Amino acid sequence: SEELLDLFNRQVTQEFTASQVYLSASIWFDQNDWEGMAAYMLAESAEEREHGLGFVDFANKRNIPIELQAVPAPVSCAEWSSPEDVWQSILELEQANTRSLLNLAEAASTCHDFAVMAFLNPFHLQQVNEEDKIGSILAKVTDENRTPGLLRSLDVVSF
Amino acid sequence: SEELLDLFNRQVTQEFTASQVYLSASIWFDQNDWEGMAAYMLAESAEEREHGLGFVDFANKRNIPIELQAVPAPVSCAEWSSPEDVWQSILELEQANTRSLLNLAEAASTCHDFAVMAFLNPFHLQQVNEEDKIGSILAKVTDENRTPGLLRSLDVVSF
Amino acid sequence: SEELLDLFNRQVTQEFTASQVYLSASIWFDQNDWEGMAAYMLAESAEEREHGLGFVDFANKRNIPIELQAVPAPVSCAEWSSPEDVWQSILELEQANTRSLLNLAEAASTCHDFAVMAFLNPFHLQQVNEEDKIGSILAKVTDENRTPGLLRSLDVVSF
Amino acid sequence: SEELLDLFNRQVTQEFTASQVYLSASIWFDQNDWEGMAAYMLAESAEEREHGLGFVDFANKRNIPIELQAVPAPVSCAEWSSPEDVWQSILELEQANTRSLLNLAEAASTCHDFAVMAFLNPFHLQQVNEEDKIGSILAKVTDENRTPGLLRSLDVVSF
Amino acid sequence: SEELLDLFNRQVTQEFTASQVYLSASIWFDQNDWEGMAAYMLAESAEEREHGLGFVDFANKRNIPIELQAVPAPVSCAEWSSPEDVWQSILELEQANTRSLLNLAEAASTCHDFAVMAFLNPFHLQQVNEEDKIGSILAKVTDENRTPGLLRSLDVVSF
Ligand SMILES: [Fe+3]
Ligand SMILES: [Fe+3]
Ligand SMILES: [Fe+3]
Ligand SMILES: [Fe+3]
Ligand SMILES: [Fe+3]
Ligand SMILES: [Fe+3]
Ligand SMILES: [Fe+3]
Ligand SMILES: [Fe+3]
Ligand SMILES: [Fe+3]
Ligand SMILES: [Fe+3]
Ligand SMILES: [Fe+3]
Ligand SMILES: [Fe+3]
Ligand SMILES: [Fe+3]
Ligand SMILES: [Fe+3]
Ligand SMILES: [Fe+3]
Ligand SMILES: [Fe+3]
Ligand SMILES: [Fe+3]
Ligand SMILES: [Fe+3]
Ligand SMILES: [Fe+3]
Ligand SMILES: [Fe+3]
Ligand SMILES: [Fe+3]
Ligand SMILES: [Fe+3]
Repeated sequence: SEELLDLFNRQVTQEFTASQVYLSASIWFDQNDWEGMAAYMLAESAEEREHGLGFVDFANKRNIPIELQAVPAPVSCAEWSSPEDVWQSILELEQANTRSLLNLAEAASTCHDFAVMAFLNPFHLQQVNEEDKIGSILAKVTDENRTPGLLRSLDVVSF
Repeated sequence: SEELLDLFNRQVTQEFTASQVYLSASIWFDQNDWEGMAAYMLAESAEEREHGLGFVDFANKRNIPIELQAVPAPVSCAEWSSPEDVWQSILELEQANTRSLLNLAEAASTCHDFAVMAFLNPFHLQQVNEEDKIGSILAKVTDENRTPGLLRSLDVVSF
Repeated sequence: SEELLDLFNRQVTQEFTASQVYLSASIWFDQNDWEGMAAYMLAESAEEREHGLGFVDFANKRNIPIELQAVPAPVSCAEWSSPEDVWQSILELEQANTRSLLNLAEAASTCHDFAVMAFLNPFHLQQVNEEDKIGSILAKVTDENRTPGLLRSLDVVSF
Repeated sequence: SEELLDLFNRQVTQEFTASQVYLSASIWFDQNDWEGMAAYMLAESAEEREHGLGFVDFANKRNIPIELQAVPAPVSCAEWSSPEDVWQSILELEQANTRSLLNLAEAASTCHDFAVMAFLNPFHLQQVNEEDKIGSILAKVTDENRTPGLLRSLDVVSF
Repeated sequence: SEELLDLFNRQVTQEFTASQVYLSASIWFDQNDWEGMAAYMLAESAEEREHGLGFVDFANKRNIPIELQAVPAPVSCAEWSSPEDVWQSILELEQANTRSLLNLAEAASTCHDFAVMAFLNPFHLQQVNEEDKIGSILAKVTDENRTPGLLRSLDVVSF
């Protein structure tokens, strides 16, 4: 029961952490002249914040007290050296978003908290979509970067 | 006094110079069947000329006497071999436009010429955007040009 | 600091004084059957008052105490004998508007008051446009008045 | 070859030269408060530059190497004293543009270069119309400047 | 002048011949799955035929007797192995179209046939545009085809 309140607060932190990691990915893309991939990461940064705001709102309604935690500095950017590394980190970030949502559902299920589980259902489906989409972009980015300059042409044309 | 009037006049010449350099870039791109990159240089050539006209207009209003210098012949075209060479020269050109605007601003600041400093503000911000845009284009052109033929795709598809 | 607060209040008084001088010019023109010139002077009166109101509003937001001074009777009217005299006083009123703005900016610069400096930039630019516009009307007025009756045609046709 | 290609280049220089002379006329007119005449010179300035770009564009298509030359400092502004002097230099400039075009056409005829002659036709007709329009303006300006101040109403009303 | 009436007739044959060669080119393109290049050759085939009709129409009005000649079997299809060989034959086709226009204009000039020469003028300018466009396409095709598969995206994306 305390576990439920803890996992809920951690979901908020995880959304906001994802939102900062996305922003760090747009900066890296922008600094390295991948403006289409940057615009994509920027849109994801705003979206992750909207998720965390959606959790905060539900918690206020349900009397789950939210104690906002520190949002840590993203640190992967120190090591990114190609768009491929950035997308790989983004895939790992969404895999962790999926794990924390399942931990939260598990706790809500243990507690028979039907309302929290109903709240979570659209996030579960949305995670399935997002992991698939990022997995597919990573596969494209990886295949295209096998020919010098070719990837640059995707950024420009798509995104 | 003298240094500020001089530099204001020189700014006009620098704008027309850059207009002619963009025209010469447009010619090399056309003669070499890069119509996309040519259309872009041609638009920049008109734009630099409009910058110079804006400086002449302000000088007329502020009674800064303008004397039109000769506009020098562009020199870099005899040595351009690939689009990379052209965008590099264009980057350098814009870096000189920037330094030029800084020197004029510095002379305005010493004279406490608040009107001239205010007039220059939007040009300083525009230079930031311009140097970024050209740096970004140069990085693409340099990356795509590592595969024979791939840069033609950039011109055709996206200019 | 004292200087900047005093100068900022003096700037308000200056704009209202200019508003009354323009009103005085409009009266003289009307009484002397120059209704085109009068209507121009009258739009100028309302505009100077709007400048003084913009300074008042900024001062309220920025906690600069405003103490509204008397607005002195315009005094040039008792000696105006031709439209040339009126336009000449108006040009001098605008040159005096410009210097007070520069002095205020100078005090703002010395105090590192970046907000006040930013607030002043569009007035510096507007004064440039105004002095040029009044200098140019005064040139036309002086030149057309060399033939008896001809200036009367300017008022009717183009104001 | 040789002669034709030379003259074709020189035509582009002539257009840009005229463009700078129009611009210097605009400055003179502005500084001396003839805004109506200055707007017209400024329009011609943009128009002469478009002619030169029409020539560059055709040369690119026809494989006529363009080497862009210095655009000479306009010098007639140092001696202009009144609008008649400016319009008189402008007449002379257009008479030189015309002779310049007739020379080029003469070389094309000699070379049997039918394409170049077809390209030149609308320019010959445009020059006939421009010399006529300028002569007419100069006639009006010379006539009106017989009475002090009267020319000042041409600028204000027309233009 | 038998020479003018013969060359005029030959020009009609030449346009219809070009029409067939273009059709032959679209066939090779289509058979080798270059559908966008194919559509462009087809469009040219129709417009060569229209040029031909335009000559026949003028001739009937000017009383130049037209005797329609055999339109020969296109033969370059036997040699073509890649898109480059096709575009190269198309360039030489247009160079020979230009050349026969120039012979025609020459015979017209000799006869002082002012109406014929006036009739040919837009075709001279059109030929300049065509040779340039084809030059440019062939440069792009040759460049892109330096990487296996790359030319296939030009057909898909740009035709
Ligand atoms: Fe998302
Ligand atoms: Fe999304
Ligand atoms: Fe999320
Ligand atoms: Fe997400
Ligand atoms: Fe997404
Ligand atoms: Fe620009
Ligand atoms: Fe510029
Ligand atoms: Fe620029
Ligand atoms: Fe730009
Ligand atoms: Fe005003
Ligand atoms: Fe105003
Ligand atoms: Fe004011
Ligand atoms: Fe004012
Ligand atoms: Fe005004
Ligand atoms: Fe015109
Ligand atoms: Fe011209
Ligand atoms: Fe002209
Ligand atoms: Fe004109
Ligand atoms: Fe065609
Ligand atoms: Fe044809
Ligand atoms: Fe054709
Ligand atoms: Fe075509």
